[PDB]
Amino acid sequence: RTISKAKGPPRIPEVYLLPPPRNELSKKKVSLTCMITGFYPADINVEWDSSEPSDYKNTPPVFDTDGSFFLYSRLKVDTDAWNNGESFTCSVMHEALPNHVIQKSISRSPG
Amino acid sequence: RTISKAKGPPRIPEVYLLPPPRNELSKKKVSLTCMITGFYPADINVEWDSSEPSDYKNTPPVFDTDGSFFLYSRLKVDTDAWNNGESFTCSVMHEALPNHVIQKSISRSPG
Repeated sequence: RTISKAKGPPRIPEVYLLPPPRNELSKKKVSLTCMITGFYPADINVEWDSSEPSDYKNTPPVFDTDGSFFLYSRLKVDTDAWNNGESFTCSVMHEALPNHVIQKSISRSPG
Repeated sequence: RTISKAKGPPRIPEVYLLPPPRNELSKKKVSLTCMITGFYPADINVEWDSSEPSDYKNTPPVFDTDGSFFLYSRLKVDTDAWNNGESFTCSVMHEALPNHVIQKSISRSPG
């Protein structure tokens, strides 16, 4: 269970952030993500933290023209229990040829 | 082809933004989204603008425990052709019971 490739499994070298911006709420609906994308071959996995509270679920490959691949994964807590509750992290390991990366944080928020 | 429901198709009333934050690049990989979520029944659609340049593709239902439903859709141009090129918009219409919404913009970016 292995191959090599085409257009390109292995090369498109980057990591992402999308933190609680300019958007007016009360504790309850708005959440954010981690994005890792333009990469074949057909498999890579995403974990965030290692533990899961309520909502950490994966946004499935979306591959773009040239796009070679697109992954997006998200996290929420729910609202009014942010600061210390999970001051938070995202991890990626995409085998097909190993790259194990970590990038973390947040700034702003529900305020 | 119609029903009513359960936990709740129709109620979870909000819209989203996630604009080019605190993340250092050169023109080429990092893009953002529109998020509309906690809503049954089994169908709603997303268009952004009405025209499509390169990459506007839909991130598929992800439904959370309570989650009643989650949709995410994205847009890119590619890089170094932002300002006027597409100063940009997101639209939602989710039938099952009609709600037609529009919210738009961006601020920061690749800088």
